[PDB]
Amino acid sequence: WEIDPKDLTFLKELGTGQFGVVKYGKWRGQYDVAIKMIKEGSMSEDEFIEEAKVMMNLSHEKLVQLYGVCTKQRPIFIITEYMANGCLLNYLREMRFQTQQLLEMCKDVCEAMEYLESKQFLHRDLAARNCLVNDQGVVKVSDFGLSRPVRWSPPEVLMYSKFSSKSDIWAFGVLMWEIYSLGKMPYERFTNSETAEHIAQGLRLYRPHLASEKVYTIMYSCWHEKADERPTFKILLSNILDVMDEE
Amino acid sequence: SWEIDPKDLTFLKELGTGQFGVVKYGKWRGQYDVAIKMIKEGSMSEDEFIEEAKVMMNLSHEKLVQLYGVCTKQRPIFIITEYMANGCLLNYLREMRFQTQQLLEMCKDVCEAMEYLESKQFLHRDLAARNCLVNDQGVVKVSDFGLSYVLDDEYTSSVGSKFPVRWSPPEVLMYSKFSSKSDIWAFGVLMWEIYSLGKMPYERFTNSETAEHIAQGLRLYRPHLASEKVYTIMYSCWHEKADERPTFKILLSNILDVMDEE
Ligand SMILES: [Cl-]
Ligand SMILES: [Cl-]
Repeated sequence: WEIDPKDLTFLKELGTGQFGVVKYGKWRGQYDVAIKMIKEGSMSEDEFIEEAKVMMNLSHEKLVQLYGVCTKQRPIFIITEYMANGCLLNYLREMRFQTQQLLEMCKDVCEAMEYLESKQFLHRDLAARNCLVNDQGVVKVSDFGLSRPVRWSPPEVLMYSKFSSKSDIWAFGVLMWEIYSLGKMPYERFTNSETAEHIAQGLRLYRPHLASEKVYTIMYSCWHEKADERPTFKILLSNILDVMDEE
Repeated sequence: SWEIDPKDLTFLKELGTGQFGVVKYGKWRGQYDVAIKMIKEGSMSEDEFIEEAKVMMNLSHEKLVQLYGVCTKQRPIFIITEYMANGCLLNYLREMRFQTQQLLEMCKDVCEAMEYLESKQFLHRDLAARNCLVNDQGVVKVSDFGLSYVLDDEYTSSVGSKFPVRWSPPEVLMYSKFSSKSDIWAFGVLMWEIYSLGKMPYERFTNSETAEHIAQGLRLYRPHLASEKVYTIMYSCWHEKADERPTFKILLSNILDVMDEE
């Protein structure tokens, strides 16, 4: 779990998107990593390590892997799976896409979230800005456990701060909409405060142009007023794979 | 005047700052070194953003990191700011070497900036060494005021908090009462950061234990590099009662006096 920073080589400052930057390195001369800093005094060294251990046991191909941590200097740093094509949101906006590729992106994320659901691990901030794309165009979920969102939040979260797997389900629906809208911001004609109000009164996202009726049904199933009547990530993955068979 | 065309940006580079930090550098109109920072998307209206950017651009002082402009015509919004070669003050304190006269000079720089902000009734709200930058001449300037809604690549527990408890006075922790006097408190802690050469305040306390400690009347210890007079100044910032804390004008007077007494 602990990392010696002398096992890091080929340290670089890379560009991502137009103005973004990433600290790149090689870990043990095999793994491409991004190096991220932990905010000082934001948690105990105890709390940090236990959370890092939970996160490192979360192993799935469509989760951005945490390879380890370094706590022997200030600030603490983490090293994560390097993702060449960067943020999914930026990726949606730049490029090109066939509708099959969009549904593939939804499947990738749904697999990741199915896994997290199976581990009873809540993401709490699922969104396109929190997904990354590798060189092969595979989408992976990131910014879980350690993180840096009204428009991604269900009523029960906005009103009562009730987080559950079903609040992640809701966010996933909004992420599907982000993907199929090619990276539009949800509820873009509303402010954060207006969004919270209107959502409580039953506002929902429109069907994106590129989404079929079946695709819309799936993302819309995520936005049921009652949390318990929203599907699971397993069900969603089934629904997505069925639509792939048909489309 | 406030709006920027990104085609006026040249010599775009990705620079290192500290061990693992990164900065997006550019030239604006071939006569300004700038850092390019992105704004967190949908954190405010385009109305709210622009009015705040205008307030910030009218804040002109040599020891404030200048905001040169904004670009709102693409997603995300970005801002361009005065480039500061020697980077974050906290990292700067930890690397280097320092004479005690240089440490007090750093405090003066910041106090000048804060005196100016106080004169404009503009609250910083998050004054700390991590929010000060150092230029090529070794001059310290205050940054991350107004727009702190900048995209940050620093991580925390999604259960934990990112609120700066260790820089906050009782009335902020208890009642969220921000004033110039809560900035005064933070300035005291920044002085301690400077004179401790970049230690974290209350290192062996949690945020909750820190709040308890202050409530008992206890304060950050005198760093060995601080004189009695220097400690008196930073300590004056931590009065339990906000109204009995000094102003930035008073602090600047106190600092300049101590400089005279070489
Ligand atoms: Cl590479
Ligand atoms: Cl659309």
